[PDB]
Amino acid sequence: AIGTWDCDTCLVQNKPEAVKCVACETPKPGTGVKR
Ligand SMILES: [Zn+2]
Repeated sequence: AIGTWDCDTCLVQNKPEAVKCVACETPKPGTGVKR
């Protein structure tokens, strides 16, 4: 797993340290592959 993900619900990127997006606090689903 890369360990990094971007939030497309509000165009905001989050780093591995993040947990819940600041603008909308995304659940941060755990997915091995983004695609
Ligand atoms: Zn977001």
